[PDB]
Amino acid sequence: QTITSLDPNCVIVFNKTSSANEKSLNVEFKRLNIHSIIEPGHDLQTSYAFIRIHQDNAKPLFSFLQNLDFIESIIPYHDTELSDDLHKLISISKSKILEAPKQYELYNLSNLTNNPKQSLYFAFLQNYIKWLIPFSFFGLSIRFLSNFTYEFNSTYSLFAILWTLSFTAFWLYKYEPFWSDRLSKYSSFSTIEFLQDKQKAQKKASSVIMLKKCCFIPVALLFGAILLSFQLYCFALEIFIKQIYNGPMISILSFLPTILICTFTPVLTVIYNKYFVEPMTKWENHSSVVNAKKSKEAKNFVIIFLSSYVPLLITLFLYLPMGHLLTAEIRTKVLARLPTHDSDFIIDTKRYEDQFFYFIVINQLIQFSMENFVPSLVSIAQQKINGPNPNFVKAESEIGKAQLSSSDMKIWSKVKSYQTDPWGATFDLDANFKKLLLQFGYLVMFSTIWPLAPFICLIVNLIVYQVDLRKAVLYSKPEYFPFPIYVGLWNSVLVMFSILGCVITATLTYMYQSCNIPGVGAHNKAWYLANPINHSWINIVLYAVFIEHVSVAIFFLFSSILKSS
Amino acid sequence: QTITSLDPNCVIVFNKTSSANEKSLNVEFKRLNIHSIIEPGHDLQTSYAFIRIHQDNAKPLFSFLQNLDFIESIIPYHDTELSDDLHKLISISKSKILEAPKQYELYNLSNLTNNPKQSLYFAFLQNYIKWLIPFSFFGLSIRFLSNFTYEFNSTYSLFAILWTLSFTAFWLYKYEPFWSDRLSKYSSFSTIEFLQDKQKAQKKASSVIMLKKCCFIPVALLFGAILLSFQLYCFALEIFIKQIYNGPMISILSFLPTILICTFTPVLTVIYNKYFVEPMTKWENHSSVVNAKKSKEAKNFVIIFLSSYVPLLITLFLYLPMGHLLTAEIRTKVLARLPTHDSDFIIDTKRYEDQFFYFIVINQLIQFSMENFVPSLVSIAQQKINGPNPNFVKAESEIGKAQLSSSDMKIWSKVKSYQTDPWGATFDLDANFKKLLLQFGYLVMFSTIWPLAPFICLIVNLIVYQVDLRKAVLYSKPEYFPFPIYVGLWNSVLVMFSILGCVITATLTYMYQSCNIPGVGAHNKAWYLANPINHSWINIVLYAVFIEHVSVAIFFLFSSILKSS
Repeated sequence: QTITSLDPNCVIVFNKTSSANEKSLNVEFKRLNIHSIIEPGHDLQTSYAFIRIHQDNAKPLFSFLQNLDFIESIIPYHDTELSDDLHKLISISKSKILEAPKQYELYNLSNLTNNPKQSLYFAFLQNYIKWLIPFSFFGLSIRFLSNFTYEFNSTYSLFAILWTLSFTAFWLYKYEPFWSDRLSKYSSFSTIEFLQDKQKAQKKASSVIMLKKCCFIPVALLFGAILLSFQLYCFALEIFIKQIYNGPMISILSFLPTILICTFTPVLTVIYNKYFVEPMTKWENHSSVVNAKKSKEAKNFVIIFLSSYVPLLITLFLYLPMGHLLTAEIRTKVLARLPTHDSDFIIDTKRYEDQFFYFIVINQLIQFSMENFVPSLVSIAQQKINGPNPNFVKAESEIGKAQLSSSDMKIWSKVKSYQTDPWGATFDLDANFKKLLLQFGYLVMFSTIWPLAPFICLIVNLIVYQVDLRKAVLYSKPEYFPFPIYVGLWNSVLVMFSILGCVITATLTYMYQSCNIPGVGAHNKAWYLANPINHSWINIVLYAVFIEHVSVAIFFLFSSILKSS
Repeated sequence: QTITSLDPNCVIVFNKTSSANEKSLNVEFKRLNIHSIIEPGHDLQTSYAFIRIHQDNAKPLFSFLQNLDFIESIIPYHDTELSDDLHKLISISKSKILEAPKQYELYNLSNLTNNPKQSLYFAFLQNYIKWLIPFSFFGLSIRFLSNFTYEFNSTYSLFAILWTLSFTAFWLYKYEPFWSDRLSKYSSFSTIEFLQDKQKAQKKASSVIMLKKCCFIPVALLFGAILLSFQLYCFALEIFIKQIYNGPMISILSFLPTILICTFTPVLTVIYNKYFVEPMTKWENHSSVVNAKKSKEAKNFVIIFLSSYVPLLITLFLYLPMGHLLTAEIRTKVLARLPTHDSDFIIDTKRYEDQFFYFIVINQLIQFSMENFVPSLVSIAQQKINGPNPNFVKAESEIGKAQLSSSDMKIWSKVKSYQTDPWGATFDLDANFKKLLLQFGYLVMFSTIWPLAPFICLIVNLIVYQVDLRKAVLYSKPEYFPFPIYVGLWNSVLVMFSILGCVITATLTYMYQSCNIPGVGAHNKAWYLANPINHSWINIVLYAVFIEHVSVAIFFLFSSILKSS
């Protein structure tokens, strides 16, 4: 028999190290009625079991596999008809790329793959694009019709606040409940949950778990304080180098704070996870691995939020508002006798523009490249440095021994890519949702600086939707079966981002629409010696609090109206 | 047959105006197998129908009664055994009045009456008393062990904030769900819902209803502004009369602002309800009368909240903090040439003490008398002015014609009291919950002025629990049946009261613990010419906002911990 004729619907990758037990025969005698082909795997000590299970012999086989407890993973392989349907769906998606994705395509994808995670993520992405289209058109109208007075526009800020609140409420109470109900209709067997949640006694005292989660709040506060302190130090060093330094090579030295922060953040994150996040999440004793992963994501988002949004917050709330104070004798009050300018300290009136352009254009491309091209380049470099870098080889020898045909080799290579290739890993809902929410946070907090940010985000999200759909449908390891075999944190992050973005947008429009900085917002030769903002810090803070309360009330009203429907 | 031997389980009071329709005769023919005795009622055109229904002929009889649509009300009368059990329960409650009520008594009461409303209210009252006991003991310890400086104690304020948050979270997520589950277990047929929710087509577009509710927010804001403006005017007039007036009879005139406010508030409420609350609640087109009543209560609580808490808020945030401004030339800047003092304006350093004592002691007794003794005195006075005030006469004619025995007269009088007497009306969950929540608001916002307030509230609540239990079990009109025949707003009010009380307690301790007013809080001959508070208004407002956020976070943590359990 050949693998192509068998047309496997499932692949069992298991270790054959225990040749004394001879796992292969135990695996064969279990499948007394369903035919299978077992071939050596990518590793020396692993083998693939290509099987043709159906609705009938699914539950007993999977119960035996769970009892066997030496199976690495179970892959619900896509049959020929399913692969052809998915390829047709991908080709249809490729056509009309400029047009917004249609939700009937989402229905078809959810019907075919039966994957609640992928369908939920792509539903969020489709809703995001559909809502970004009018936002992009309004941003273009504000940018070009209003001409020079496009920064910190009151009209744009009101539209942005209303759009943020309505989009968040609509997703939370109109579209996400729809998709959760439709995907719980399937609620099909998930192989990743199996062989990871066995002997689920549970009774883990959910109250004690919640109490243990609260015990991490001091640790999160401490590490956030350390990171924020180092970010402030790096910002101060950058300002010192660029403005009040008189060195020969200030152009080269201006990259030093960037290197320092981009080196300190990974090391701090490594220490954070190794010594606090992992041990304390273990101590929480979560019943399920999904809950433990959610807890780790919640703990780790404190660092990601600060690393993402602290620079712009610093620029817009500490640097520009308080830059005239550094002009005074504070500089001379603050040891190596480096050459420093003795003239007045003038703030960079275009610092926020450049920073937001980087964080909304260049950073998006950088993250896209890191998540798409970087793993493949790393794998290619590893193979170039050492041909058989893991020294397992076994591939050409397996081809010679098995005499596999072209289609057999294609299926074997697909399974090997599932097991080893980074792009073949299981679809990660958390990572994609995190990246989308970071882009959303940038857009809803700082887009009043540049009304074209929604348009950039729309184009980026169209391309990202196409690429992610291709990857999840064609390369990602399948997780769900067509037949039964017997968001959470990011919603809270979205709500917090919406409230914070409304607050920050309104406050930034308040301070900077009619400020004294030339060329900032709407329309003295010594403007930099006085307060650039025409409102006292008391007014700014009170206005921020008032806008926070107003936004919370409006979101509550929207949530009530949509929940009633 | 006699009514005593029949031992009625329910009473049907219906109009006999349509003698041509002979409502008595068809009401009789429906009850072909269940024996009944029909006697003329309290009115000339009403009659009582004493029946002995059971679980068998319950649904058909009630469906026929609903189709009849000329029945005034159906009273699930208490039989002799149920009445004796309720009397035994009341007598047991009377014993050990000093001890806190036991929850097994609540279980027995809910088993007997099968009334979810009464059981829910009495569960809230019992939990309130049980939580008030440690609060009262701590308040006594602060009052006596610390001796002086018991006002605005930091220890007492911290305990009060923690107690408020924990009590609210515990009720919302531990005790109320428990009682809601127990009372939905019965979920027995309610006669008040019947003959009021007939032809329930519903499909009333809940979203449109929620939108119409939001349309009242401008009206509530406008009427709250009018009431607050008149309260400020009355407070200013009272301050003018008491302090900066030199009339012969200032003792008499000091009651003028009280009369003005106590006259304006009822008239404003009457106009409010007649022209805005009632028409707009009708326009909301609620499917059920319960929802309409809840909407009316929500609209009317805006006036009640202001009328209850504005005076103390004025005293503690406008009068004492800003009293040194009045003694300036503002008084001479502000037309009848009345005799006014030209000396310095000194704030009443004991105004808040007297006001809180009134609102926590005298006002409680006044409200108790209004809700218990006033209706009976009004009825007695009405009967004294006119013996037959409605010119009944026909009750005596019924007594003479029927020749009812002693027990028959007792049952007939009980039904008449149900229909006419104010204390015989159906148990009003809304009114009792509103009074309890008003007392709770006083206690959790202003008890830092007097740590003995929890003890006063505990004694008042013990007496109120006894009186309310006696009234609801012995005098109130029954609403629920023993057999099946086929909180909401106040939770939000409780949460808002808890958050506001935490904010106000912390802020009051912040301002007044170390103020310059002599004899206020912990320890100059011209102190009244300077700022009594040692913190600027900016600090006070920022501290209030910070405490609000901290309290919201703590309540969210408590709610999560209790919801997990």
